[PDB]
Formats: sequence, C-alpha cells, structure tokens
Amino acid sequence: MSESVAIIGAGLVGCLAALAFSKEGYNVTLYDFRQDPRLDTTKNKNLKSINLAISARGIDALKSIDPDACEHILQDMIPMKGRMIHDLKGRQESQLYGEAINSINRSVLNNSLLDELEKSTTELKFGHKLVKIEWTDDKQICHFAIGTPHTEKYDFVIGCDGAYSATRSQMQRKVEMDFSQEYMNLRYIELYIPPTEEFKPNYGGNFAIAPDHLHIWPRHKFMLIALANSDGSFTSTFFGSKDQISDLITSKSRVREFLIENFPDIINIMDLDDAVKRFITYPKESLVCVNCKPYDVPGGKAILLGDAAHAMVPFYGQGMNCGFEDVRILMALLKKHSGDRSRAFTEYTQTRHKDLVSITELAKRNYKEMSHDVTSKRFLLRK
Ligand SMILES: Cc1cc2nc3c(=O)[nH]c(=O)nc-3n(C[C@H](O)[C@H](O)[C@H](O)COP(=O)(O)OP(=O)(O)OC[C@H]3O[C@@H](n4cnc5c(N)ncnc54)[C@H](O)[C@@H]3O)c2cc1C
Repeated sequence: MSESVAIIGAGLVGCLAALAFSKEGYNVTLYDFRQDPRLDTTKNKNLKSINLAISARGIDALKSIDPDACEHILQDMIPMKGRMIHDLKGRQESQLYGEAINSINRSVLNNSLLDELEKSTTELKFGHKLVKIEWTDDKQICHFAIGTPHTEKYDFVIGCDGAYSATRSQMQRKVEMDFSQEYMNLRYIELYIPPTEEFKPNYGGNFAIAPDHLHIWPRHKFMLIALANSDGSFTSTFFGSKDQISDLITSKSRVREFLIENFPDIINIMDLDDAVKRFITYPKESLVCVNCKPYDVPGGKAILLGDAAHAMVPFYGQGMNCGFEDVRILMALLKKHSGDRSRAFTEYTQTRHKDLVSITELAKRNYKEMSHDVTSKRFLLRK
C-alpha cells in the first residue's frame, strides 16, 4: 500500500529529500558510496567548504520538511545582516540587506539531517555505489558496488548524487536529455581566521571582526570572503582564476606579497605563513557547471535534485539553497496532484526549468557586479 523510493546521495540535498519522503509515508532507502561521515574512521568527509550561507528560503524549505529539528539543527547558525566590504585601504563598509542570510557549519548540518533520519523509517545504506539502473514500467532495478556486487528494486528513484551524477547517466539512456557541462577557471582556497583570545563585548564573542556581516574583499577578477563560526573564528575563502593561482603558487614569497598587498587588513587577524602554506598545498578541484532537461524519466520513474540537476558556481550561485528549494517545490507538487508522481515530476521539469534558467542568470549578474566590473581605485591596485 506504500510505494518505495531509492535516493542516490547523502549530501545536503539527498538527506533533505529522504526526510521529506519518509514524512510523506514513502519507503525510503538512502545510498552513498562514501562512508558515514559521523564516524571519525572516515578521513574524507566530502566537505567542499567548512561552512555555508543558508538563506531565508533554504531555512523555509528545511522548515516545511522538518519543522521540529529545524530549531535543534539551526541552533548555532549565525545571522548576517549584510555585507561588509573591505577596500584596499582596509576601509570597511556596511551594506545592509531583499533576503537575509545565516552562517551554518556544513559538516554539522549534514550530520544533523542524518540523525533526524534515524528517528524515522528510512534505512541508510552507506558504502553502496550506484553503478547501473534498469528501467522497467513498474519497478527499477538498481545495482551497487560495495566494499563485489548487489541489487534491489524500487517504484521510483531520486538522483541526489552531485555534479557527476551516475543517476543522471543512467537516466540518459532512457530519455533524450539536453545536457551541458562546463569547467570554470574558478578555483577556491580555504583560509582561516582564528578567534581572538578575549571575549569582545561589541561582537558577542571571540570575533576578530564583525560576525553579523558577510565579509568581502572584492578585487579585480578575484575575491576573499569570510563567515563567522560559533567559536569566534571565521571560515575564509579565496576565489580566483586557475591561472592567477598557479602563477602565484610557484614562489612562496610571491603568494605572501600578493596577500599583504591585496588584503592588508587581514595580516593582523590571520596567520600569514600558514595562509601561504594553504595556498600552495591547495588541492586542485574541478569546478563544473551542469544543466539538464528534463529532470525526470516519464511516468514518475526518476528525478534529479541538487547538483545532479544543476551544479552552479560557488558563491555567485547558491547550490545548497537551490537544492533545498528543489525538495520543497517537488513535494508541494506531489500534494497538488495527490500522489501522482508522473503528473508531478512532469510539472516539476516544466516549472523548475523556468526558475533555474533565470537563477543561473542572477549568478552571472552577481559575477558581474562583484567580481568582473571592479575598476575603481578603492578596490584595484595601481603599483
Ligand atoms: C566552496 C563552496 C562553497 C559553497 N557555498 C555555498 C553556500 O554558501 N550556499 C549554498 O547554497 N551553496 C553553496 N555551495 C554549493 C553547494 O555546496 C552544493 O550545491 C551542495 O552541497 C549540493 O549538495 P548535493 O547534496 O546536491 O550534492 P553533493 O554535496 O555533491 O552530495 C551528493 C552525494 O552523492 C554521493 N554520490 C555520488 N555518486 C554516487 C553514487 N553513484 N552512488 C551513491 N552515492 C553517490 C556523493 O558521495 C555525495 O555525498 C558551495 C560550493 C562550494 C564548492
């Protein structure tokens, strides 16, 4: 009397979809080939950044799915009431916020959603790697690579397996899918701003700089940002071109001089010798942009959410927020159609694709104003 569902991917989007589906009564199994991140045996926690910005909407999405833990999950998240722009003279300026934004720890949020799933019907399959799907007109046979095979069968499948979605590949045999993938020159380095030693009254904690703002040091074709953490430290990220970075990392002192010159107001609060070490032992990461049409196999057999459907630019686009919104849109559609996945999924591709071609235009307009169009003397160096 209940339909069963396979969810491929236990990242932020995958879990949230598992929650929203248990909550509706479906029989959720959730797979990931990586190990349970909650076990410290796992070295690789698949953590792209230490923390993220979760918008009003992403909170609203997570709310409608798990109204309960939406507050024993979003506890320590820090609300940032605007941006703080840092010019080259270290001068810093508050620009208040249409939609608000909060700093939340990624590994924590990913782990909290996992826990919430144990308090529900959902079975969790870690160490399982989806490798093939056969498409019948009733139940879909999924094959896995543990450890060496295994299979299983399901009324329908959800691909939540990120940017190189195996589920997307399998779907591409069954459907004519417009597909595009682009690799950007954009690279990112993770830096760190330690907590001050003493409690700072004006900031409500051990924060070197204002924790209720998203700190941006906008330069020409590159950028430094910072977001507060609960302990007083800031997760900091450097974004620039692959070519800029690779010309820099050849000379240990070069990187150093680059930093001091472009971000003078961060030497006091950051450990510079280690900042250089971070830049050079920086792990190459492909950044891919992907698009998909449609998001689903006809007759409600399968669907794509998260990066699997639409991997966008870090920072300028908001992946996680969008994946969360995906789930909310999907469920609301399943209700309007009373459980008809075939008529729901179909409308999902219709309306989501409208949304997400406009969304990947506000991530270019955002690339434009903040990063490409930087020429003024306050944000650009003259030797
Ligand atoms: C540096 C950086 C900062 C970012 N900051 C923000 C931000 O502030 N706000 C925001 O909204 N977005 C941000 N994003 C984008 C955001 O991180 C992603 O869009 C989001 O994590 C997508 O999650 P996902 O669950 O869809 O996919 P993923 O995080 O990629 O998770 C998919 C899971 O599927 C698993 N998997 C893959 N293949 C298989 C297989 N076939 N079988 C089983 N499992 C499989 C993977 O192991 C993975 O755990 C940022 C991205 C980066 C790189």
